[PDB]
Amino acid sequence: SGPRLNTDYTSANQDSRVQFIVLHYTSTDLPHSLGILTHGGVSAHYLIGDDEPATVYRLVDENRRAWHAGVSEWQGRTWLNATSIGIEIVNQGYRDTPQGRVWYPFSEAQIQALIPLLKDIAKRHGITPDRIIGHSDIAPGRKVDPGPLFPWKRLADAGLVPWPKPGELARRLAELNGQLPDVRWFQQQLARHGYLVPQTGELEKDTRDVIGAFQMKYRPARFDGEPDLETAALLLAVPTS
Amino acid sequence: SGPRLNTDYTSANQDSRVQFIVLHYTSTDLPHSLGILTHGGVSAHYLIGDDEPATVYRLVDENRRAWHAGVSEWQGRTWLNATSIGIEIVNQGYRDTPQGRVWYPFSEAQIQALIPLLKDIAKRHGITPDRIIGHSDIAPGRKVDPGPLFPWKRLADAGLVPWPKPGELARRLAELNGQLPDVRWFQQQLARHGYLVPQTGELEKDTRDVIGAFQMKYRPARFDGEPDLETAALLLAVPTS
Ligand SMILES: CO[C@@H]1O[C@H](CO)[C@@H](O[C@@H]2O[C@H](CO)[C@@H](O[C@@H]3O[C@H](CO)[C@@H](O[C@@H]4O[C@H](CO)[C@@H](O)[C@H](O)[C@H]4NC(C)=O)[C@H](O[C@H](C)C(=O)O)[C@H]3NC(C)=O)[C@H](O)[C@H]2NC(C)=O)[C@H](O[C@H](C)C(=O)O)[C@H]1NC(C)=O
Ligand SMILES: [Zn+2]
Ligand SMILES: [Zn+2]
Repeated sequence: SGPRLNTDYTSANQDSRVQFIVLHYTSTDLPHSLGILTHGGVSAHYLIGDDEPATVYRLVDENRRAWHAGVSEWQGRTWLNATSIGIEIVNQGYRDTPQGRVWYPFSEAQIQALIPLLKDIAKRHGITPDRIIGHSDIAPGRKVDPGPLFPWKRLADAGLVPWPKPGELARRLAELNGQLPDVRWFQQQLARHGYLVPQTGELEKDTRDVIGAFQMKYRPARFDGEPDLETAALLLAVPTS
Repeated sequence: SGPRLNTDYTSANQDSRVQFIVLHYTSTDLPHSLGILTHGGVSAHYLIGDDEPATVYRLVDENRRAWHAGVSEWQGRTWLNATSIGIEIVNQGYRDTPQGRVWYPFSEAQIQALIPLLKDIAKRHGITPDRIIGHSDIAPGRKVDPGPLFPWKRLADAGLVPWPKPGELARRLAELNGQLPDVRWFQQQLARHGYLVPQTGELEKDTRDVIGAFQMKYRPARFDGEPDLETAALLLAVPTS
């Protein structure tokens, strides 16, 4: 097109533009999700339906930019849309009780659809486990999906995401000696894991949101964002894979 | 067990992964540039030769990631490789002589090859003028290409990069009244233009590198990074997108 172009040669120094995979849930049923993701203000490359077997919809090819992430950061990479593949999952989200928050679990059909997909996408694009991540991770104070009911442990089992090895955990809390590290330490470990986090040494929402997000992934029994001893053990036992 | 893909539906809410175009020079001749950019561990999507007419080489599809930018930021977007198209130009960069530093000018053949290319790339990817930028911009003080001899004015004339209108400068100097703004102000205007810059009121190399980079683009007669009145006029007269 236009001036004298030469296409004889091809660089060996070549790569995928896609570095991350961001997991989501839709907060809507399958019919509404299709509309929103095709003609809403938002989009994802894939949409995993509810049925058995769970049907996966390619709505945007992995070559173009889907609008799923918004304002985002992971491992210092900002605005992840352009550098990522978004995967939405039809799931109803959460509800509020007076004693905290409850969530709809994911159908098993959708999980067994999700794993093969992630393996295939990760292989083609050479994406590592530490870059297959949730929306709650890339925007901790703003997002919370796919939530504490996402079976990361299953993805870990398929080798798709980081997870501590047996008794790595138990060894790490043995090292801590019962002494809880200070906020600044937690902030260091979180940034090291890839999270955007304040380095102040203070525990404001911003720092609490981020610790809360990490807890949701690896210790969803509680994720109030309150510095715990177990959380510290995870911050050391969890791989950077 | 497993999924199956449905591609019946396709989202209207998608665009290009490529948001920026980064300009470079090679600091070496055409034969060596071809080797380096195809088998050197640095790459660019395009290479504009020094022949006449200038031959443009596609070495990496605009679909894949070329390794040209490295550690980078523009308008808060970090690590630009994955989100950008790199264009190298055969040009010896600079040389360090007994009579100062000398920069090699660009052949006019390569400029007339460059413009059509940039128009074509910008059209297909919907990239705005403020996102067609030099390497010196995305890493001030670490990088300095394509240098003060790059005719941004010509690109401005083709509508490819931001540039002040005929009466704009002169009107901006008139507003300034001869009173030079403080470092903090310059730092505010630079960050506003997309540069990674300190906000600390200090005039260290870090802040000086960035103002120097801006001077190189819009006022290359001098780019010491020293706050100018003329520079301030540019920081106001120059379009921001
Ligand atoms: C228009 O499209 C839809 O809207 C949004 C996109 O524009 C988007 O909604 C966003 O949804 C998320 C989760 O669904 C929601 O999350 C809340 O944000 C903060 C940060 O997590 C929470 O703060 C927690 O506070 C408590 C108490 O201290 C702690 O226990 C916890 O540690 C804190 N932080 C954590 C966990 O990280 C907040 O809880 C507050 C306190 C509250 O309930 O009052 C979060 N909720 C939960 C359940 O924890 C967020 O507010 C919301 N806002 C945005 C993005 O700005 C929808 O999501 C996607 C795109 C999708 O589902 O497709 C959009 N789409 C749909 C279909 O709804
Ligand atoms: Zn989401
Ligand atoms: Zn360069």
